[PDB]
Amino acid sequence: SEFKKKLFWRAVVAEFLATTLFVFISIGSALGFKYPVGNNQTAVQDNVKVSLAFGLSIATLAQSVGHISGAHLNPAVTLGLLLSCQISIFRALMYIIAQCVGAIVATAILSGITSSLTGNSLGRNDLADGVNSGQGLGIEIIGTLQLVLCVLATTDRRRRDLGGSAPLAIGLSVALGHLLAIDYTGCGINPARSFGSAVITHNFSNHWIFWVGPFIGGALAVLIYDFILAPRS
Amino acid sequence: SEFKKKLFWRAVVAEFLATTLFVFISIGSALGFKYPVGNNQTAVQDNVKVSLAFGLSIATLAQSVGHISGAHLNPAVTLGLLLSCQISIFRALMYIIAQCVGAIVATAILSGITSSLTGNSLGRNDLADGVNSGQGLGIEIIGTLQLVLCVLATTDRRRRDLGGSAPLAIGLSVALGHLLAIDYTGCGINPARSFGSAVITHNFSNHWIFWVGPFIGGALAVLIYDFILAPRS
Amino acid sequence: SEFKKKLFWRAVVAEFLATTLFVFISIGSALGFKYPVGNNQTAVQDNVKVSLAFGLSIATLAQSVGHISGAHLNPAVTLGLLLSCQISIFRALMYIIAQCVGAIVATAILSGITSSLTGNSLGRNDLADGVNSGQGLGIEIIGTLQLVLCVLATTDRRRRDLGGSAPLAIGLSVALGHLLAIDYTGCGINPARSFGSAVITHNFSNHWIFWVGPFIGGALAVLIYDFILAPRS
Amino acid sequence: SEFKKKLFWRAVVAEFLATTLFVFISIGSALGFKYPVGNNQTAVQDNVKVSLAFGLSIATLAQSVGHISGAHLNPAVTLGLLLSCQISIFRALMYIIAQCVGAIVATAILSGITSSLTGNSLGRNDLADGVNSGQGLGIEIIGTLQLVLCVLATTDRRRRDLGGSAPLAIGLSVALGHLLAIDYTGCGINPARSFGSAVITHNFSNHWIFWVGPFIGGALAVLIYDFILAPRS
Repeated sequence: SEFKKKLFWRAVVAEFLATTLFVFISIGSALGFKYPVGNNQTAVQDNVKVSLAFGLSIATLAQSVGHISGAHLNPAVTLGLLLSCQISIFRALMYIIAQCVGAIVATAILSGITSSLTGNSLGRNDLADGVNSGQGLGIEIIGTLQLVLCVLATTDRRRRDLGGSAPLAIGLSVALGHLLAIDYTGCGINPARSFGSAVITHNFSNHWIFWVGPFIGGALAVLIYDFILAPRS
Repeated sequence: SEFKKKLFWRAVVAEFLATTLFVFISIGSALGFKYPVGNNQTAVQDNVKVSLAFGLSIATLAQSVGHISGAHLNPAVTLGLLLSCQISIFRALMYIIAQCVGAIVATAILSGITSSLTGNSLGRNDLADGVNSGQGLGIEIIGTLQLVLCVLATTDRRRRDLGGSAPLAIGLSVALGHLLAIDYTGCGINPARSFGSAVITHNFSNHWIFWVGPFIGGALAVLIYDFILAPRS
Repeated sequence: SEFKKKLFWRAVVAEFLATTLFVFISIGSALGFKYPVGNNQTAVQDNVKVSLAFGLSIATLAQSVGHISGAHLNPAVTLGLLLSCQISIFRALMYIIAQCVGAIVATAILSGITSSLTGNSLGRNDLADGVNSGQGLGIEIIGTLQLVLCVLATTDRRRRDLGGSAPLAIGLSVALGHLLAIDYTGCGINPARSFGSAVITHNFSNHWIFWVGPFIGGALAVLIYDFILAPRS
Repeated sequence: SEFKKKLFWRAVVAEFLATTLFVFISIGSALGFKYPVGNNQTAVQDNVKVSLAFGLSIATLAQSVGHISGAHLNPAVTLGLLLSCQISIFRALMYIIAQCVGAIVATAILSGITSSLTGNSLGRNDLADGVNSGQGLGIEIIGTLQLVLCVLATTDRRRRDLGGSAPLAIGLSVALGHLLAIDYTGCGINPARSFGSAVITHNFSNHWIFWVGPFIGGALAVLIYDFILAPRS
């Protein structure tokens, strides 16, 4: 085909342009505690605020480019479908890689508008005071797992029983991760979102855990659904 | 049948694997007040945070294994359908019993990642300072009742007027219980969730009320709908 | 008909039983600031908490008894459809009157479980420090108006363009009133909910405004939709 | 046509009457921090409260007059469809202009009921302490962009894959803007809402940015979707 070949590229575009808006609006809104409405006197973050803002941002982009890429926006999600043999071997590489770019470009646009922040966070997920060093995977490896469990089930197509909005579904499962790992890291349930969070801002401390699991956990879900709960005939 | 007999087991599996994710992510996210983002200096919980996180967690698992078990995840729910003669006499026993295991296994995975908590709660619903001792059923016996009222109505099948997401429906009715008994217990609207909350952590103080009602209240709802509001021809 | 005549009563029942659960769970959860989780040292209410809890409670009951009554639960709503000539002249009286009973019975069940409250509110909407005396209608007469605007539009039936959950729609429009008049009264967007709030608890100070508008405002909406925006051919 | 010509006017009416309710209820509920529930001793605003209240208010009005105008309610939205050649060249002028009136009339009704406010805000979006002067467009020009990205995608009609509520979709994308620019301005993602916010209250300081972008950003989205992601055959 000399058309489908070109319909592939438009998806990888609809993957970059979507993730940048996702990162920008979400990670940007996360920096609302240090940024007041009165003076310099610092505030305290709302767990719910950054849960919905990140969650709803997915359900918004999901309804916006689903029909074009599959609105993965997350390399953990991308790995889920790849292991379920849904997507193409190379499509996984084209989405993941261009997805990381979106997080770099948004951080780059935000870097100009921020500045006023007392510590200059510019989007960062850090193993908080008390949270297990390295073992912070203990949450995430069975944390990000719920989202790829949703994504895989919300797409059965064998299934005649679905209803409502599929994005609002999956996007609410993004507010689940954000409602969970809020006090833990600053919630980094998306490897590309966490990677492009500190690459030009610079701080690669514990970044290897915000990549490896996800990934394994999201792939564990494939076995839970595609091999245990809803395996193909 | 030598297939349906095996399709029963997969449901009891889809009941365990679902409840553990439910308990883990929810009960784990509940321990966000004592766990800060700055130092050791304690914070104050958000009622809304743990309402959605518990609620949305059901609507997430509900869209994820509904088609397999009926995504009960709650022994109060299980008793509702059993009294409506929907489920099997023994299916109730297989779901309830394996459901309690999920809450034990999640607590077990969480027990390693927690530790830093100043009081070491590890998921607990306690009759708070002011809340009626034993008479704390007064809320719950007409509290958990709303959820089994939703579940029974959202499944009529006689009904041609339903729309939207059935999980988001029922899952929002889980955020109703959590938006109600938040200051009261720490919201224990699910007997299996409350049981497996303290069995290895150890504290069986008032645990008999987080079992008996539910149950009766959820069964009262059967009479409200299946005998008063929408009884069968 | 010697069946439809009996199907009328079941609606008036499905109106009482629904409003009591509505009042109980909602008004009960509203008393979460004075009731702590630590000691006696008082807390500060969350505007969002009581908005969703009241809102979602409607969308829950709405999906639960819609098919039976029309899940009015509000005399402001009841007046909207009556003026649109949807419901019966006497059905309005049977719903409104039995609806007020629900609010009395729930307050009665709550009265036993409360007690610990420092001021003993037991569900009350008071013209707060700063809020216009009597002129507090200024909000509500164009406040409750949005909900009857939703209810009337979400029921066109001439309309082929509707989607999603009709309750979640209307129930979210109940969280709109609650997200608006939260600092104002303690949000009393339902005349029966506000009436049965203080009848045995006793405090009829400004209760005439939590009856007259609603009512007029809800009826103004009929003219906005059924005579201005979507009038019948 | 001597009927369609009259069906145009009813839309411009359904645009004014909708925006006034939108502005009133939303902008009115925004003034909930300065207005307490105890005495004069000031409170601190909830980011989430004003996000949903503004967002849900759109999804409420959207389900209420969609079928009549297209429930634009926002001149940024109006410009999106106009550039996509959806609406009429003059319909854009009739909606935008009458939309600004709604924001003036609501402020006028609110002006009587407010008064008690310590600073007398009456709906205002100000470049907060730290937020970039003039460069505050840096957020908004790629901020309001998400909403017109939703609106354009939620209306493809070429698209067979949509589900759930289209308002709740778009209305949640209004809570995205409000969850983002909350600490920044006081969120002014709608040019007409921000214009009619200070015209009789008087304060036109930085009002030119709460008009120009939006606009350009919303039109950039047209190029993102109608020329890059989902362009017409």
